[PDB]
Amino acid sequence: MIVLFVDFDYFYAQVEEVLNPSLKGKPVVVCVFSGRFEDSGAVATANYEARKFGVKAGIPIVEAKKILPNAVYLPMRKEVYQQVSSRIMNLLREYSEKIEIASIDEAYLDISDKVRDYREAYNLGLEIKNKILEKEKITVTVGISKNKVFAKIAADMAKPNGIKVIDDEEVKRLIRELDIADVPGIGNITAEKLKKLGINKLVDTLSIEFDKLKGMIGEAKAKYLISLARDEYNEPIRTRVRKSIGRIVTMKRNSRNLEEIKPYLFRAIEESYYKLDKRIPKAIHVVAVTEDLDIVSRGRTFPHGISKETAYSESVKLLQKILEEDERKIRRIGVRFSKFI
DNA sequence: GGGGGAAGGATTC
DNA sequence: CACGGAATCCTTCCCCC
Ligand SMILES: Nc1nc2c(ncn2[C@H]2C[C@H](O)[C@@H](COP(=O)(O)OP(=O)(O)OP(=O)(O)O)O2)c(=O)[nH]1
Ligand SMILES: [Ca+2]
Ligand SMILES: [Ca+2]
Ligand SMILES: [Ca+2]
Repeated sequence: MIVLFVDFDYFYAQVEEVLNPSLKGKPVVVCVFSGRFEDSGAVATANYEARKFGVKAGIPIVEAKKILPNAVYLPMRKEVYQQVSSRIMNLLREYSEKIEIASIDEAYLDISDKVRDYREAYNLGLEIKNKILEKEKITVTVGISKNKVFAKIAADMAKPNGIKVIDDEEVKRLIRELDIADVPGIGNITAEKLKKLGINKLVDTLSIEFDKLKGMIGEAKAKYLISLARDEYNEPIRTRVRKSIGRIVTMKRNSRNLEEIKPYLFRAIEESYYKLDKRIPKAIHVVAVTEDLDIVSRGRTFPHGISKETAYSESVKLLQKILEEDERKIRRIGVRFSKFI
């Protein structure tokens, strides 16, 4: 099977440039301001001219200002990036019908019935890249291989604005050279666990007894690594469906006062419903980020849909259940709706 | 012994 | 000093055949 993976370069920042080309060349950082003070918040992402100095997704906006005081700092405009993404995805949907939109800027295309041998795939790659650069003026990186995982790894090795192919032979070389940490799905928590098992390469997962790999990282992940090691990973590409909609917000100050948190929670609910489109959820979860960046949630499933009146009422009850079972102060509050009809 | 929810936590991207 | 949207997986409790 031949899988082509696409991943837009420094997406949010690159969109901000396209919309104001006068930004190209200068350091661009897209921020999410929490409003706890002037520049409280984090970096959603930044362009290469900024990333080369350490400014990247996840760090505090303040840290970023210490490093690049003169960089251009723009507030994150999610709705806009979302549309630019949709237009591109619609464009990809014309090079293949079997498409899986993994994230706001990732997509896997199954082009097995559109080509043969990696030569035409590469060409189909430059075709897509050129097309996207023409109609939306966005640069993307392409990855091509036998399955979704290897297609993604390929892209990573080819960024930025690149394209690469990992053939059935190149793959065999990766199973022994690739750090188990650079495999998708293996974050820091899992990378260290596999380290204590003497698993530094994908192939090394074949040495341990399955029963103790499972004991360390769970069955799912275990069978996952083993499959990629035996070159037996072959997950189908397919339309993924939104199964959850929600909204979280940060409060000016950490609180425990129910009447103090409510207005925030109610704002989360109001946006969540507008976002719901016209979907009827039967489950609702209240999510709170406590004072020490720890997450705690409480929810309920109903035998019928949830009107907005019911969401309001139940959310307050669920928040109360949280303050009563956790002594910590609340920093962030939000709601999540699921189990749509 | 075991299926399927539901709930709350844990990780990853 | 650190935001957010959402998917998947895990352990536990449960009701009960
Ligand atoms: N709000 C928020 N957005 C994030 C975060 N991490 C990534 N994103 C955004 C950044 C991009 O706009 C989009 C895709 O992220 P990627 O990991 O693919 O990196 P990016 O697109 O920045 O460029 P790259 O792949 O490194 O060339 O998702 C995050 O921590 N918070
Ligand atoms: Ca990207
Ligand atoms: Ca991406
Ligand atoms: Ca990693």
